[PDB]
Amino acid sequence: RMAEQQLYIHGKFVAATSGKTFETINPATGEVLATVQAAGREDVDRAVKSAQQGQKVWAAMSAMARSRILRKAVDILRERNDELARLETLDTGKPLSETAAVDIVTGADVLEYYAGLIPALEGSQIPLRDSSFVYTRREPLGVVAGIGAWNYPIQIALWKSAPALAAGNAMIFKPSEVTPLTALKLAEIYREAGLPDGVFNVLPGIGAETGQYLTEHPDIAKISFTGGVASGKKVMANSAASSLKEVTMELGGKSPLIIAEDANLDLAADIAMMANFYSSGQVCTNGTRVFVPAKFKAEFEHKILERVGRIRAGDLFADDTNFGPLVSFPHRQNVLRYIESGKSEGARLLCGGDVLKGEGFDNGAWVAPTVFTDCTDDMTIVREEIFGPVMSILSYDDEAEVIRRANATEYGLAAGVVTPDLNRAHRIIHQLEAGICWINSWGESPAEMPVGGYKHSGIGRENGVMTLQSYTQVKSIQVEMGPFQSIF
Amino acid sequence: RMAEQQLYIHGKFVAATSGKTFETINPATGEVLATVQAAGREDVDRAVKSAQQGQKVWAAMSAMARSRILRKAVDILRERNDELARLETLDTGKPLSETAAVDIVTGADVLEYYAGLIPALEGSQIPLRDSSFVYTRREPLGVVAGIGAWNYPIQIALWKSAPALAAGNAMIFKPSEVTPLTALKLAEIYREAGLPDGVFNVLPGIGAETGQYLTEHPDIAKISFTGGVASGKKVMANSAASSLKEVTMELGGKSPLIIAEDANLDLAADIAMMANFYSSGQVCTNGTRVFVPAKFKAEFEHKILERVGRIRAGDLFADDTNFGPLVSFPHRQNVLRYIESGKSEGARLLCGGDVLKGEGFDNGAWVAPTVFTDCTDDMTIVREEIFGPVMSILSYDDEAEVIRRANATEYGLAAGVVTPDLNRAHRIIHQLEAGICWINSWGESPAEMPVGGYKHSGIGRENGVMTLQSYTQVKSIQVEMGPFQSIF
Amino acid sequence: AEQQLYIHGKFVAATSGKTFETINPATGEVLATVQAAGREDVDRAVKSAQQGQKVWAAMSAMARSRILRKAVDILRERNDELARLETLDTGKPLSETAAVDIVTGADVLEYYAGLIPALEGSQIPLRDSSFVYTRREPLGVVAGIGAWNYPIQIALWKSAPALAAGNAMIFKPSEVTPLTALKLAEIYREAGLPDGVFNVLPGIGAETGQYLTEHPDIAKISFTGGVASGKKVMANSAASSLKEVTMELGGKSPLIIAEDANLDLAADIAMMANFYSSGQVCTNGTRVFVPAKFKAEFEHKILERVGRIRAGDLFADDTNFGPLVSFPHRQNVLRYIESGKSEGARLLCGGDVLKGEGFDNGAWVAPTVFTDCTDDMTIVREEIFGPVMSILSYDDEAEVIRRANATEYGLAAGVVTPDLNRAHRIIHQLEAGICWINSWGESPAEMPVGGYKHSGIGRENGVMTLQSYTQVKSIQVEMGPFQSIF
Amino acid sequence: RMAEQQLYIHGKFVAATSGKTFETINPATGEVLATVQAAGREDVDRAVKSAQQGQKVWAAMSAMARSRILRKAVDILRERNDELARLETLDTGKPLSETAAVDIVTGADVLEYYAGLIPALEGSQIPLRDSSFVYTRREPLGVVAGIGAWNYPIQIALWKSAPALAAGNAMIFKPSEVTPLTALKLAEIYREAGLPDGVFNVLPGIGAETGQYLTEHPDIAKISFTGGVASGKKVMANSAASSLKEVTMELGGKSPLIIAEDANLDLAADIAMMANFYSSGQVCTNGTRVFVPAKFKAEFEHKILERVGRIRAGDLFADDTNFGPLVSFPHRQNVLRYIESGKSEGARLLCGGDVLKGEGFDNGAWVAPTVFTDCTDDMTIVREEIFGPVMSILSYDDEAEVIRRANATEYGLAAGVVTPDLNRAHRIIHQLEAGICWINSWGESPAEMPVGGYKHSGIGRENGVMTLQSYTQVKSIQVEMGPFQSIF
Ligand SMILES: NC(=O)c1ccc[n+]([C@@H]2O[C@H](COP(=O)([O-])OP(=O)(O)OC[C@H]3O[C@@H](n4cnc5c(N)ncnc54)[C@H](OP(=O)(O)O)[C@@H]3O)[C@@H](O)[C@H]2O)c1
Ligand SMILES: NC(=O)c1ccc[n+]([C@@H]2O[C@H](COP(=O)([O-])OP(=O)(O)OC[C@H]3O[C@@H](n4cnc5c(N)ncnc54)[C@H](OP(=O)(O)O)[C@@H]3O)[C@@H](O)[C@H]2O)c1
Ligand code: NA
Ligand code: NA
Repeated sequence: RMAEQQLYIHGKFVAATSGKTFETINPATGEVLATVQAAGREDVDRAVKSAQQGQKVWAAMSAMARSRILRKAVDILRERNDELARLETLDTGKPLSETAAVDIVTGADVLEYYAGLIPALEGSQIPLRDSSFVYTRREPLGVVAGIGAWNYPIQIALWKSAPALAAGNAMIFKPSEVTPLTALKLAEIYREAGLPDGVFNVLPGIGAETGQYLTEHPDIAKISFTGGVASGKKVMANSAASSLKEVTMELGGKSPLIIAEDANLDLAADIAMMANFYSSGQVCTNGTRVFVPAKFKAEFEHKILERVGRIRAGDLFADDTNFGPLVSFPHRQNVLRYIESGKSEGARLLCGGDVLKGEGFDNGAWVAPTVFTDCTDDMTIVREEIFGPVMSILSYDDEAEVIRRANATEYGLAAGVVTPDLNRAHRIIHQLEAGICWINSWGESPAEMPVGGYKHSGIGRENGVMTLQSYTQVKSIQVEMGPFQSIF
Repeated sequence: RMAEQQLYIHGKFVAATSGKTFETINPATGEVLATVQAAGREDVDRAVKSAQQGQKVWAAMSAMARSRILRKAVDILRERNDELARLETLDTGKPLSETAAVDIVTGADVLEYYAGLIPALEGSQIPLRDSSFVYTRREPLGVVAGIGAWNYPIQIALWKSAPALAAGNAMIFKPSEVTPLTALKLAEIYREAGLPDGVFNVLPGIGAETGQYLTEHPDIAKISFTGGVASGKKVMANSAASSLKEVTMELGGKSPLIIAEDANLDLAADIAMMANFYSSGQVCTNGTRVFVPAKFKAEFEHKILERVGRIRAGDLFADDTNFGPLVSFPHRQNVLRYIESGKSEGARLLCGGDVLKGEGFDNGAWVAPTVFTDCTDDMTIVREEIFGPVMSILSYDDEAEVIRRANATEYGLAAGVVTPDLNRAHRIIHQLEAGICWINSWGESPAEMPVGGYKHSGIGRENGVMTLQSYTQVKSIQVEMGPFQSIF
Repeated sequence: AEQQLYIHGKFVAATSGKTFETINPATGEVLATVQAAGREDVDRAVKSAQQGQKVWAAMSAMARSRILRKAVDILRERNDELARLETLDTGKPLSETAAVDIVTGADVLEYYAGLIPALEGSQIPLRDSSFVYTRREPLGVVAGIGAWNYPIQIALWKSAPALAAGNAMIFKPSEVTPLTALKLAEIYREAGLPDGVFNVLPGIGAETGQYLTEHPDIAKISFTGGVASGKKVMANSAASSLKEVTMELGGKSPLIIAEDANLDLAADIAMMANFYSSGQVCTNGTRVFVPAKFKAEFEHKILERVGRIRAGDLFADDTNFGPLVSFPHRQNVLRYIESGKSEGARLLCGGDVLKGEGFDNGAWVAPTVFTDCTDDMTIVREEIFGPVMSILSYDDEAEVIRRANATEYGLAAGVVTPDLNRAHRIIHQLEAGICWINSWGESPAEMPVGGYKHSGIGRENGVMTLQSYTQVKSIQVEMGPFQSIF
Repeated sequence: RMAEQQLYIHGKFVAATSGKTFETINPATGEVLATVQAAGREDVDRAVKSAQQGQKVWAAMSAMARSRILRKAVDILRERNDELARLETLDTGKPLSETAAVDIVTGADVLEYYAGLIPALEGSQIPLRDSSFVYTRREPLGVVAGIGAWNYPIQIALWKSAPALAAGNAMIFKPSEVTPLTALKLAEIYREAGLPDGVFNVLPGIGAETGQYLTEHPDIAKISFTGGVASGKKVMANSAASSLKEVTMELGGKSPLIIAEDANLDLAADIAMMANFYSSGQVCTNGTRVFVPAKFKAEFEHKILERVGRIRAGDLFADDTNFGPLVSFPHRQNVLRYIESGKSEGARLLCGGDVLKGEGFDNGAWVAPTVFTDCTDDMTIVREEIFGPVMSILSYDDEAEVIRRANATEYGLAAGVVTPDLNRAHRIIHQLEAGICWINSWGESPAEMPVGGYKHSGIGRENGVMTLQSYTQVKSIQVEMGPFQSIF
């Protein structure tokens, strides 16, 4: 075990006053990684009062002073990339080959990006007439809250905290109870970089208690949430009933990958693989509906199976391991229920469909890489997000058909097309109802690129210049230099 | 008495299938203006299918073709200004001296503004490397819904529909049951201007039925709401619980007007009057907490009393009338309950405080212009929005005190300061927690100026370039021209 | 009667005592005698512009927007009348002038009218006690100098952003094509533009154009024309009074036909890239690079399409090819055609004046195509500004990029290919400001256009050009106590 | 005396091939600081070919890779601040109290600012119709040239090279022959930070030879020039005659300082001192026309005299020295001719008017702090930039007059007003024809704030986001996905 994990409030670790704890499990072994204290209602109020004090100090600094502090945190994150990745691997089950290459690297990339943009955050000036003009300030919201998910814990903490801090706010962050550990490390790193006390506080806890207290607190101006649709609805509802808050939500999806009639099938299979089996399928943007032309289906299926042969499950710290267990045993039970529904509805199982067995697997939350084919639009595994390593392959005949079927979903997060044809690529992409679209690739999410969902996949965006601005609020100021006229 | 008012769906009036109606009255006389049909659940669904069909036509046109149609609607609104003002006066009770100068004029100003901006709505292009780049599209949300309030019915309809339509969306608009008539005229005007059938549908009805159906419909992408906090919470809950929707809300406030120690008291009194008694106090941005230095309070009160004597209640179509009844008898009752709480909590009644009586008043929802003084921060009339003609005068001593008291509220809509001093004006305004700030004036809301609330006074903004962008959704598109690498 | 100057909302006699003649290039007859603005006329126009600019800038943004939109409405109403005049003055067929010249000029005015209210400064917080805000102020009086190939379009593309940004503009049309600019000045006044905000000074470049470039109270010059005159303008502006200068100077733009291109599509693009306005378009794709394996078939497709060109009565619905703008310009184009023959280019079609009844009296040059061209030929290196296409064989993609870029010009370029990677990959490597994929010639009001290298300075159209007609004033408000070290 | 200084081309010092040298003088002693090689026509061509090669390497890197390299150069500049400040003091005569606090600090501030903005440099995307769209790229110009002035040598070098490099260009920089030394140090620092060889080359030389060779070279795409009007005309002419190049110029001015009738005269005097005698009056933005109300003129003069009496001329490396000699003895001769013209034209000499004398001054190019009063608008010292420590005080009666007289100049660089009144401050500033305006202050030039001249004081701007964009050129790209129609 690790030492008991405490709350992080005002630049130090502190015990919760709730009397409550929870355990985070190592999904490779089933053993308790750490006992973690859960923030109660009083702890949340302490954190808000801490955040209000730190935010004022932070906002009073110059823009470049803030930039330098966030840049110092970047420098530390680069220095400690491997240490943090190992902790993320223990907490999440994702292979070290992923966490050491992606999770901290791309989280720190977004922090570095926003650090450089702070001096460029500007309001406007609007002349009305010789005797009057308007100017605007992009002011901090104040205290904002982030609620993270368990698939990319520190990356999510960085993608929410970076624009929030760069915009002059304090953020209170609640990591998922499944994966609370790296967020506490991030808090220490920020303070070491010189972040003022209270500007980034971390409250581990359960969604139903700590998360609810955050969403209900009257002095929190904005909630940013990553997770599933079901929890998103609770968060949105509670934020409205209790105290009005701006809200950002990234909620996953059922993203379609469209393989065109002129696609190279090796390229198409490589993209489909990376869109389904990275992080053991636990990625919001995964292309879990793979639409393949009927004329290519059989050959595509054989290419996918060949690549499934390249998946290497094993020791998560071994260099050649590229597939992990799922994040938790309850999550695995849910994925197995989806797989069983696929079988009972007649989807054709090409590989996988069961847990992994044997030495080194019996005690971990492993699900084999699973591919179904001959899938149809009404199947449960086609309609619902599984968030495991389960690819659904669907045949199609014509371009208008596949666009309709790709869009006939309540989800809207990502989409992609594989085609060498100029007109086909742009023409199809422009008709797809998704916020993140990839042409002849999958998964790259540059700091510069706004990402978020259409329809039930989200509200608002993350990354890009617009997200820095979305963590400010506009104040419009009219200077009236002429004589004021009253009609009374 | 007008003919029975029908729903407006797909470029024509159509009967509701709900079997339900309501009546709108003239609040100055109690006479029934019209029987109005109320949209049922099936009517809403028909309106959404109409909007989906029209939106596709509208979005496929060129940007300048859309601009020209909205400009033609501006032209018609200018020509019919006085006619529409008369109807608005009948429906709302606001004096014709206001409705003919403000309501349609500023609503049409915003439509005119956005009409010219359609061709400037652009995405971005982000170079990643020689072999890859990103571009973004600002795509229409699709079908959006607007929910109006009764204090500025046609202006609210124009401020919501103008950016929504200019961004390429269709809007379904539900006016308040208290004041449904001008929204129906607006629907006819848009069709006359060449707006494609279905792009602006109008569904009169009750909030508890028609409004809820709109917030719950799965194919509406965004709700924009103007009204009170209680109804906003209901709207937010239903919009999230049913189908995730973007949400904008303007919810009123308790805005402070700060008279500085160096202010001219004639200017201060004129601003305070215009900040409290325009539209009979039924304005979201009204400066209903008037902070006056103790050394000036008695003279300030005398100047307010002089100006209150100039308030001219009477025939709403007479040019010199500058004060009307409240919009409804239920609303006047709420204002009267607040007046009674002010008296019972020890506030000093400076003037007013009762219903108006006599010929021309007995049948209308008239309340005398009312001023309380000797107020303290804990009184109900100081803490809560009244939305009638009730000014609360508070004394203060020093600048730090007045800033703290001005900000000690859950609301955040507007604020203002009266001072000739350069440093004092900008220094105080920058510390106030409000989205709309006026220096040496009150009430002007240019089309260019984003307006909306901090804290519990709202979510999002209206007007300005940013609100056009807020009625689009960003699609990010990565073009990968290099070879894609899979780790499988 | 002589056509007069337009100063302060009325036609007024020049004080120069000087005139020139504009010719109808289809007949050689004098279309009109036009007065030429002298140095005193320029000074009068500047004082008029200074007075009108102050009125115009004091109006609200939306008031300015409405006035420019009224001018758009008048241009739409008078489209056909103005097009007939442009045809008389320029020789371009009415099928062109009535479809493009006023239509696209008015498109740009309409665009900027709607963008005026969006012209905003910025606000920068420095610290609690100080902030900066900026204003985008008008330059004041600006000058535009037009060319003869698109006279009223050029007047509108220059005046629209200048006026929308709150400036007055003094506009000098080319002496070859002065008439439509004078009609535009009347239309602006009719729309409610304040007197002096748009003045028109016909004259010669060597006199009126020089006087404008030298005047001390003109804040900016925007110039369209040739490189030779562009240097003269730049030289005179430097000697006299510091001014911002924007320039669009033509080019030798390459059209790259890829190995996977459909040759009917490529030939159609090549035709529109070379023979619209009788080849008198700055952005024309006059170096057509064709894969060697496609060359013979492409040449046949070009020969078929060139043979179908309908030269004739400029007001006839089916005419799609006109004479050149002037007889001196025709002589210059014929010298280039002769250099192509004498330097060993193979003449595929055309190469001479058109002859016979209906052509003998006009400045006609046949649509002309050379092939077997090489990069050292004069017709390949120098802008001809007539209907002269140069077809060049190439073997490899890297080769054609080198050759496309091996020019001092940089105005436009294009590629014909159905391949996603090829289209973007090639375009990103071309050194040109205006790039077309599987098309040619469309110039949306939203799209900034201008040249790399010797093809220009600055841009026209797009939001950025509205801003380029303002100057930034930065204003710091210091609310804290100022510290002096003395 | 230092070693002979070489050219800096392609990441190393290299001998000039011109066979020519020049000397830079220490203006405090008259001694030769160094012999410096002068770049010839062949040396410029070699530097251009070096720059073309390095620029391609630099532009091919990621935006953030470039950001990190420029940030490393910032880090080195901070560490070497005192070393560089001392060299600048020796070369320019400016007190170390200035060079160690302002010159490198604000030069590095601008580099740090642009380093963070590189990832935010974006093109646009414009939808035309379903079958066609436009996108733009902001491409590097290629090789650009900067020509520096002698009053702020390393700051000018940083203010030009920072946006040029951040936009992806290589820059060839020619420092003034009076002050060539710190630009050579900067070149070494860029290489140490990882700037690719050739991206920043430095060519000392004479304006008439090296500068002209740069302005004439056919493969240089843009010239950025700081200096006087006379040389700016030479640069403009030669740049046009040779090869069309974008040219940016900052050319000094005769900037007005307007003291309002309600101004505190101690504040006004302090502002006037800082606007005239910093860097011994050798500042482009100096407020050398000080407009004072007639009723306050005598008292203002008495306040200026006391403050002039506190000026501490002496050892330039002593902490309490705040006034230095002029940059050169030829420049002093020109300033003394202006002073004599003031005397002969009837201006009243309030103080100074001569060189400083005595031990420690006889060998330096010192001019006493000089104030003229009773000045008139036709006087030479009022109309022409002196670039020495010479203040002209002009009386005025009313606001409309002083605005007219402030604007009655061919120059337009800066301006300021001193007033506590809100309306007066904004009203006056909005009417002044200058690009840089200060209210109740003088001299601060934040990296965020675009700076440059109206009228004869310059073309284009420096600093601010816009200057980064001005070092790119726009490429517009239309994608036509529909069938192209030819009319032939
Ligand atoms: N970029 C383009 O779209 C464009 C347009 C036309 C021509 N060109 C090229 O230019 C070549 C020469 O044609 P051109 O000589 O008729 O055109 P040009 O001289 O470049 O005409 C451009 C404009 O500059 C004016 N101008 C001439 N000398 C001037 C001076 N010293 N100061 C100020 N303004 C001056 C001209 O006045 P006047 O015409 O009254 O003398 C005209 O208004 C053509 O063969 C073609 O290659 C390019
Ligand atoms: N705007 C400012 O901040 C500033 C700065 C300094 C001076 N000035 C003004 O300029 C006046 C004259 O001083 P100055 O003559 O020493 O300054 P200057 O000539 O304007 O110096 C500016 C720069 O231009 C270079 N230069 C000169 N002639 C050139 C040419 N033909 N082509 C290219 N580059 C050329 C100079 O090189 P060399 O020095 O090697 O000859 C120097 O690097 C001063 O009295 C003052 O009013 C203004
Ligand atoms: Na865990
Ligand atoms: Na003519």
